[PDB]
Amino acid sequence: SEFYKLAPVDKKGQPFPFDQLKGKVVLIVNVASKCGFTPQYKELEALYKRYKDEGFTIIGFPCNQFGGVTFPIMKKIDVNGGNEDPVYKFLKSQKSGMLGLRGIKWNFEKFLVDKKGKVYERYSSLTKPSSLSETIEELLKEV
Repeated sequence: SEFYKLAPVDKKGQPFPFDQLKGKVVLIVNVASKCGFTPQYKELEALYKRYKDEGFTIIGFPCNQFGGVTFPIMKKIDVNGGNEDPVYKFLKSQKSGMLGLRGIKWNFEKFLVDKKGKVYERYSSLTKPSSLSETIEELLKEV
């Protein structure tokens, strides 16, 4: 899949190749570059702690376009516009509404990815990470 070809820059400025994500369920979340969103990070961390050893991870992308965790955090990117990161170009090509805006609307929009690397679904910023647990569980059980 094109998903495993992706290699965004990580927080330390080093390549983070998505091929290491093979056989894993992945939650991709754009994260707030500014402070004041503690409840959101707590819920994500809880999801990660709960499921990480089932073959699950969360890749958090800092972004400043909408103005304390242990899962992978990447270098700050644009999720929208002419400088949109290739990861977000790919994600939106797999999951966007048929009409209207394809772009990310606000902080903490979420994409859930297959164990085979196929994007399962895109969720809005308002849907709480905990609400995705059951969907994560059925993807983890994939044959």
